[PDB]
Amino acid sequence: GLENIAFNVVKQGHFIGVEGELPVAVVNDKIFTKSGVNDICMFENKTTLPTNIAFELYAKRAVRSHPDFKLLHNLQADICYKFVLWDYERSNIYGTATIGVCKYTDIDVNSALNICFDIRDNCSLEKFMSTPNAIFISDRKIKKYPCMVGPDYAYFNGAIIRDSDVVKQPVKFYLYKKVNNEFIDPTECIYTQSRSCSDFLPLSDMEKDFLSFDSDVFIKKYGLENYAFEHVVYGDFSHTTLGGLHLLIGLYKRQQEGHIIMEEMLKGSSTIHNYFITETNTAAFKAVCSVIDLKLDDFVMILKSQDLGVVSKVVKVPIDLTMIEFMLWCKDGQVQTFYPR
Amino acid sequence: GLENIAFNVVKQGHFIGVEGELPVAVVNDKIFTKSGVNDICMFENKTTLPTNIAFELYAKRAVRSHPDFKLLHNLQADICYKFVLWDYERSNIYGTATIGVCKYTDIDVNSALNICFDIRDNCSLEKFMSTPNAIFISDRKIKKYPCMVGPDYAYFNGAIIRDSDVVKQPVKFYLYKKVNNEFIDPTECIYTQSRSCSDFLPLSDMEKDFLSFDSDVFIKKYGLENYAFEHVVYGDFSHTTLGGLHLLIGLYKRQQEGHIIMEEMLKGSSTIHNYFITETNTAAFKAVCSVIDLKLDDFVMILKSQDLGVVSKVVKVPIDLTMIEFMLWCKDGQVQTFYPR
Amino acid sequence: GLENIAFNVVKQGHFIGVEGELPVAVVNDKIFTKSGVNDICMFENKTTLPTNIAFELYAKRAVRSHPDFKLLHNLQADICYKFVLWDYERSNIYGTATIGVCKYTDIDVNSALNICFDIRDNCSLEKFMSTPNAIFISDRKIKKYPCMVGPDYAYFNGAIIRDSDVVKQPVKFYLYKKVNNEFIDPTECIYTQSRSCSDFLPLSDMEKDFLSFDSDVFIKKYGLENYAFEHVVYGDFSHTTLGGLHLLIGLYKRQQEGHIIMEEMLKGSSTIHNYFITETNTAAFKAVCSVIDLKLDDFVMILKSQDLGVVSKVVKVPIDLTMIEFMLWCKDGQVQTFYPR
Amino acid sequence: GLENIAFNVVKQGHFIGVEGELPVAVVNDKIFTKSGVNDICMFENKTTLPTNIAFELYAKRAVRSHPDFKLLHNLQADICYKFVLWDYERSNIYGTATIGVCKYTDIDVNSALNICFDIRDNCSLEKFMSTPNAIFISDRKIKKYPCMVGPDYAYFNGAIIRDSDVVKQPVKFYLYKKVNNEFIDPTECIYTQSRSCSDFLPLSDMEKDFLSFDSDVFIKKYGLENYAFEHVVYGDFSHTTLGGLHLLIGLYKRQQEGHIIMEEMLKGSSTIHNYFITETNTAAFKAVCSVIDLKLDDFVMILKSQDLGVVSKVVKVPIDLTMIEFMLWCKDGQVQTFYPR
Amino acid sequence: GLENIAFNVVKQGHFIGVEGELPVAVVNDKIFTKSGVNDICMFENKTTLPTNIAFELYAKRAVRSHPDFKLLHNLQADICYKFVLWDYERSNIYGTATIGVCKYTDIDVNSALNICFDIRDNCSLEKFMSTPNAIFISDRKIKKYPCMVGPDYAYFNGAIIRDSDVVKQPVKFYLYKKVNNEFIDPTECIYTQSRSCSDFLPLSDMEKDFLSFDSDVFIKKYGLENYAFEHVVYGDFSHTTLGGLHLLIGLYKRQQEGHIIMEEMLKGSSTIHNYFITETNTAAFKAVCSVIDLKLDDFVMILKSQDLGVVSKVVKVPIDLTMIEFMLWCKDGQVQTFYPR
Amino acid sequence: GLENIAFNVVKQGHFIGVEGELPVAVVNDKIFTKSGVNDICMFENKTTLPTNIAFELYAKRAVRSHPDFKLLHNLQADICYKFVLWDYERSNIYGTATIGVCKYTDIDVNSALNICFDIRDNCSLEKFMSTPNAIFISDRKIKKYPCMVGPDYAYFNGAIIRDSDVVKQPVKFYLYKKVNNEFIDPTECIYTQSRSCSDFLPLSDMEKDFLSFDSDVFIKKYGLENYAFEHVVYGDFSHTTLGGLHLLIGLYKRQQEGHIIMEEMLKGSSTIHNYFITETNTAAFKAVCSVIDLKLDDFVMILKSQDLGVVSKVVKVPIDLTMIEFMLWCKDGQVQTFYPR
Repeated sequence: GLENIAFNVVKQGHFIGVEGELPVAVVNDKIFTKSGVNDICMFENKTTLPTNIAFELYAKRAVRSHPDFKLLHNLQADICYKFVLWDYERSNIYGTATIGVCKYTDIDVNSALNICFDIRDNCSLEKFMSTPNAIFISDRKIKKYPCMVGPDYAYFNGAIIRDSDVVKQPVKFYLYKKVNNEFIDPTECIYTQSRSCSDFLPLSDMEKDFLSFDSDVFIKKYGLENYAFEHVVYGDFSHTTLGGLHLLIGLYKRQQEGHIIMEEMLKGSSTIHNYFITETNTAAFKAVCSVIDLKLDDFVMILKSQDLGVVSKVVKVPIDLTMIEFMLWCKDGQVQTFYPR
Repeated sequence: GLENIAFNVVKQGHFIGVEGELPVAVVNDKIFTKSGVNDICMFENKTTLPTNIAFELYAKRAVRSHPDFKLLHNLQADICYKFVLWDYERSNIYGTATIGVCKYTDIDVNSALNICFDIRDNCSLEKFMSTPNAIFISDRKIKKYPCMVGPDYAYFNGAIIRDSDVVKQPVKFYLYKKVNNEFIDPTECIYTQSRSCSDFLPLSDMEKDFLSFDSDVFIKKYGLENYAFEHVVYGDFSHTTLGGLHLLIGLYKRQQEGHIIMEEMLKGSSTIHNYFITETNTAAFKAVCSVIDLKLDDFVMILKSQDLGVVSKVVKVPIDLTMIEFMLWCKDGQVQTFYPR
Repeated sequence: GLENIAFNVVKQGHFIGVEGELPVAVVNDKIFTKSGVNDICMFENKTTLPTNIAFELYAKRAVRSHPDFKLLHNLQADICYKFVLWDYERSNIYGTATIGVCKYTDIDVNSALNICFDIRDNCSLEKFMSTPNAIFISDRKIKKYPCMVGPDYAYFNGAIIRDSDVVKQPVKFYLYKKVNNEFIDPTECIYTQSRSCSDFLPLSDMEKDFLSFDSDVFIKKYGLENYAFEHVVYGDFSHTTLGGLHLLIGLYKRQQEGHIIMEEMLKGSSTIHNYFITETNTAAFKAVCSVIDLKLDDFVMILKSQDLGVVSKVVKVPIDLTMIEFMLWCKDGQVQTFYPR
Repeated sequence: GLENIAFNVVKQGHFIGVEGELPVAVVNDKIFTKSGVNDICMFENKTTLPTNIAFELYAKRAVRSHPDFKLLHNLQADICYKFVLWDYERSNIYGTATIGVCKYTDIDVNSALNICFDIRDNCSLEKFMSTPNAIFISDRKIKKYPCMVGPDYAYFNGAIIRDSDVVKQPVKFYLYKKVNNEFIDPTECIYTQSRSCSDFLPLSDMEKDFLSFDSDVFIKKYGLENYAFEHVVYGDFSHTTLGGLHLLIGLYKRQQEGHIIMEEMLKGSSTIHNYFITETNTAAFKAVCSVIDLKLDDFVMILKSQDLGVVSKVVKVPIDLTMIEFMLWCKDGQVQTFYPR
Repeated sequence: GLENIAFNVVKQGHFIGVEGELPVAVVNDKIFTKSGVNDICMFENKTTLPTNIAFELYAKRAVRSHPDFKLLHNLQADICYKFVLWDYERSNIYGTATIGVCKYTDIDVNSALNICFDIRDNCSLEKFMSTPNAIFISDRKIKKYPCMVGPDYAYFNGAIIRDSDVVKQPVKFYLYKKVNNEFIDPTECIYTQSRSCSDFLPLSDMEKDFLSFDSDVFIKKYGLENYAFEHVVYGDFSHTTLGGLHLLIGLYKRQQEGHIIMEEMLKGSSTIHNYFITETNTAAFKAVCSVIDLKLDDFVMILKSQDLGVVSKVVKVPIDLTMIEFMLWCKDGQVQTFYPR
Repeated sequence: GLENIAFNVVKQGHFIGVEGELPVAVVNDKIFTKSGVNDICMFENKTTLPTNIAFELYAKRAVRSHPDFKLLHNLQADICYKFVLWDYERSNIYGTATIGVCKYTDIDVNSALNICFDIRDNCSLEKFMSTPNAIFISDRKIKKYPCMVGPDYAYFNGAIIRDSDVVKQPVKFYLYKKVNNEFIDPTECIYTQSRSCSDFLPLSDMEKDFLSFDSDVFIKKYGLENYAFEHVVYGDFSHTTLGGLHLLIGLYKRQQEGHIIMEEMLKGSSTIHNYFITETNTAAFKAVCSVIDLKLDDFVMILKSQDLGVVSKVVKVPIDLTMIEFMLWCKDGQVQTFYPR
């Protein structure tokens, strides 16, 4: 129980099933332990769950790499099988109920929910394979079955981790989803990159050039005259309502100049983020600026696929294992704007 | 540990060291446990201690009779040795630290406080014998050391329990105190009786007559004409400020007539109790009406020991193992008033 | 200051400005004080105010009789001048702001609310006289200004107190109201009686007979054959929805037979009370049973004033210093039902 | 929405879908509403749920009779369909999730739990008919399916309600269970009676005699000489540990003599209740005294069915729709003791 | 209500009167919403107001530019008319009551308070013009009336915004204050600049030189030999008590060197801030270092107006629409020190 | 009391015994004060102590330099005499009880605890000299008595402060510890340096070279070939478990390259810290990486004292006034690894 989980956390960094106790006060949203003559705060509840339970779930993070939470949400994963994923930005669990982790939150392994199974847990593959409605995460292709191949990054202990020769946790995942004992077989999709304004590195020569070039030079170099990059990507700050700015790399490049404030009402990994943004020289502002983190070469691809001869169209692009809708507006053979709905 | 304590409480009624776990939530001031499909509340913290600890001390409460708290307080007992005492009216523990009971609240035995030891704990006698400043409680005379002999009642699981041939927990306690490794010699002493307005039973013929007789018939039967019983005991409710009423039997008799509201600002076993009393016919009230529950015969004895000559006098009485002081005001060879301070 | 207030409450029963300090903890909704070796709870916040403030207003409560809250509410008294009134059922104060009582909740006297002043506070009369929109309460007629004369009862320290030669706080209040520096002229008025199912005493011969007589014997003794007393007063518990029962004496009589459960959603002194009532033999229930506690004679008088000709009618009655409306439904020259709205 | 729910509760007694808003504060465990110049408390959360939600489920409580909770628990009812059941003793709901009642706590109907459906909800029958694992409650036999017929009482708005010609909610429930889309065949069964020490009414001639007769006169009237009624039913309070007392009528009879303190660690409707009991003359106590409230005639029937030959035996009895086990210890052709486990 | 405000915030960035609901838990100081399968924290109360209300007020920020809060405080603005201002540093409202914004906090528009009206709200100008005691904020001069012209900056969504050709919110405000239906006409004042140690840009050539020059060169360049700039502006760190340092630009220049820790006990926009400062090389420290953010050319002006022939004088300067007092000490024709009282 | 402490804090920066009050709300974990028309947050409880008390203790920080908390912990200081030390990282007191500081937490000056006395308090030297079990902190040597000389740094108002010609608080302390009226006389020890990854400056030429050189050059320059510096100090990130990295300067140099995340479960000054570390390129990770902040020349000294001819040894080094144990593993005349247990 509680004292034992506190011991594990202090001694072994997290829950490992070791034995031993520490004294523990549970005080509103906080967990304290008596170390020597001092009471020391081990935990601070940002959950809707009883402070002692949240702390348990935390201590019982799964400490391995996995797909970013947005992907799981888009696959409609409800709950995990015999493990629990900690979202560090939120300081909470993915979901609210659990299976074979914590008695208080455990629910019977049943069963209309989309259960998420991971190959690194003992015989979860066999279990997944017997389960009507489920998701499977695997570091390796499984036979022949239809498979959503993951992107070139993954989530590990709070950080985003990029695929490469030297990585010691798995980054490239193979995802499987069965709906009524039948495997799902979606159309290939593009991926967002889970970068932020604190942690942004470019991924192509286009992105490198974008972050360093004058806007007029960049546009001219890549034949983007007709694609409204100044409104849509670079963003427009001369007006009372702040214009465009729907691609992250543009938001990143902009904030790095020091004159931007943003709030995000609904925080956490997601295919689309919405910001409440103010430019602090012009006072240009927008209450909902919807932004997406596509690789810029990828974003450009999508635009150049558009029929510019049509005034208004709902564009529908497979991303992060769903369909994302953009509005596209055009006039006189040019993009006026392009944004997420 | 927490869930093990929950298991003992549910399965065994209190803590007895049996093995087992139940799932537990700690939610602010409360403790819940999963039982079938429900979350049931098992505890309501009224302590200044962390809910999970207050619950543990509760479960570890000592299930045995003991001298009433006010005696412990008056012998200046600071803490108990290897047990803990639950006060059911307050829903708290006697004191705040503990010894050999709960790791979080245990202080080291060594210090110069008055530690209270009990014969029912193996080896506490001998420990008490090798401790300079301490209190000892026992069901039996120990050799011939100087001994305070307690009253004909004791506290058990929230109730007052009276001495008799049928009682199966001890009620007569032999109480020892040491200071500088030297026993204190008892001052012979009167005892308050720990009754209340809900649980009150007369203890002598005088007390019985008191509860049933017209006031004029009683005063004259017992020769109290010069002792202001009307004011002091019966109470005077004819004035804007409630007169007298300093003896509990008089307060009980009174309020059982249904026309009294009381408010006790500071609750708990005590030789003196202070009430904020109002009478609902006359609107007579007193913010601080000090009240002692003496055997009425004993209260009468004290008054008849006193010089009705002196106008004013602090009278010193040995009661409940301390000295208790009253003011006595007189005029023309009679008592005007008599009250504690 | 906090610890000084604690000192007054403990030593003096309430706040009277005496000097002294006690140690105090503020723990969520509670106040504790060190006393000997224990932490004793002195207060339980049931307010929307910070615990330490709610405790202060409590201690500063005015210890005197006053008109019952529903009268203050019906004269639209927003705040009190240099005193504060404790409601013991709610364990809160009347209103939310204060004047000249506690620095944290004091608003400036100047504003256009109805300030309630009291004769027992030095200089409040004259202040009331130089204030345009206000209410004045006093124990005595003031010269000959237009005056509402209160009922034969009042509130004191949580109790209802009845007028008599023995009462030592005032009960008969003379109540003044000013609007635009102009006195309002009283409408003669009936008064509800502030009784309840725990504390209920008959007030007339009719009320006594009511509580003891078979229903058929009473209806006929007082000529109520055409007034549906069975439905309206006695109550009908033969149907799935509890019929009638709109007068408190009828509800009291009923529930004292032991087969009634009530739930009052919104508690506190009020001319009308709404109950969620269930009868435990018949399972008859009504989610909203509106109830007035009129002297039964007064309720009878009103009915006998009415035209049994009209099928439906909103009847307007001056009560408790406001206008109170009832529906009266009739059929074939008799009352079907009669209730407040 | 919150303020609309507040409006229904205040104006309509509970939630019925009427339109309107009231201002509401959510303060820790409490709900307040502005009414005139005051903040009135409308709710006290005793749940593990967010205060504003607990309040909603409360307001949406189903206002109708139903089988007592312990029956639902014993049929293993996990959740209700399109209604929610309030437990007034606990001030909580039956279970923790909900279906078609509150958006925050609604889970999808699809899953393999036992969903409890009710005839009084339009279309619940047919839904129950197309659901594999479920429980059905109704006021009327449904065709001829296998049917458990409930007892002569039921729960309504906090009370126990008895069958009779005058009852205006149903009391006799016909109860169905399906597992694998297959009805379960009822085992004939005895019922506990859901009485308590505050609300207890005898149900047979034997029960009446029991409550009034000297013990020796009763034992002999009903031929119980070989059945240890003294120990088992009357209770033995002569020893340090309270002997027997396993039947509620015996506990009631006893405690109404005023010399008993009980503490129930785990509260709520249940076929077996466990008490921590103390007798205040003899100080006899038992931390875990298991108690069943059977019709006394039924308890007698069971004992007279048993072999007084065997020294020890687990006896299995169908009660409250489950199997209930007792130990029966015998010696020299008589009962020593008999208790639940 | 609450669910609708949550919807607005998620969908539209803030409250805009749109329609729709989201499920919402209110859990102590936090607001969560159910998004997909996760509970997501939308709000964290740093207010004294009920968590649901604070969140309402927030969602109902006025999202436009306005004068910094210090100016409103100095004008003694009590409350705002039909809008509410969010202080982002504090995470609270300006004030505690509201008008025409939130039912729970709304108070009648009356009325001894200094009500603050803004021209961008419909007919607030007409309202202000009819109101006895009020403040008016306007982006344009209003006729002829005496007018406090604002500084060259303003507060917008958490940031300070400087006046210029390109600004899209109003920065230059014209402020009006009536006290008894009479317009106030103060002496021209100077302004503080609302800069901090995180966000500091200079505003003159003097300030540029100050941030980059050796101290001896700067003083010599501007003839400040006799004005104690080393003590007063640069600050002195060689002594046990930390010397001078009362001008922000000096505090800024100093901290930027990396060896300064500061606490501020009473946070928020203000004409004078007080810091608890420690220099981490010398351990020089001061418990109350009072600092003011005057434009340095402005600060210098003030000093050079002083009669240096006088030992001690209370200097009185109009700033931020009040009078600020400085102590000035001189000896031998030089400033020893200059600081705020 | 509380209002006075609030006044002191606002007016004078901290508690100084001055007189005056401010209004104050105590609201859960927060303290607010009414300043003008706003409620302003003065305090946020991270303690286990009642919010009003924690705030008192804080306001009553001792505002002077002192030895880092790790040293006091290693000397087993229990409590301080007439002062209280604030740990700013934790936002808590050293310890939980107090002496002559705050009535609520004050315990009698007695007495088996190791009481800590400081020379800067009046006659604490005389008191210490009369006390059986105690610690003494002094800015100067006291006669002849055995003395632990402090390191070349100290803790002051939240920062670490280095000894030097210019320091105005004492940095070099002389520490004394008596156990039974007998002075303790330990073997000279080495010291850790209380640096962090936020605040790190080197202290020798070796440390300067370490922070700037290629690893192969540094090792070659200092003849560290046989001491496994690459594993132990620089750390190894090519493996699934993150290798070595037990010296802070190595952790510092590493994190400064931008690819490291760390959690610390048990925060606060300590001789050994444990981190939960992830390298964000390789995903190399360790759940408990134990780190020590020795001066690198000092760490090297210790290694070069080791017999490399032995496979496994518990090395025992006097540090920070205790003994710290390291594991040392060797093979083929080389260190494989060296770490704290």
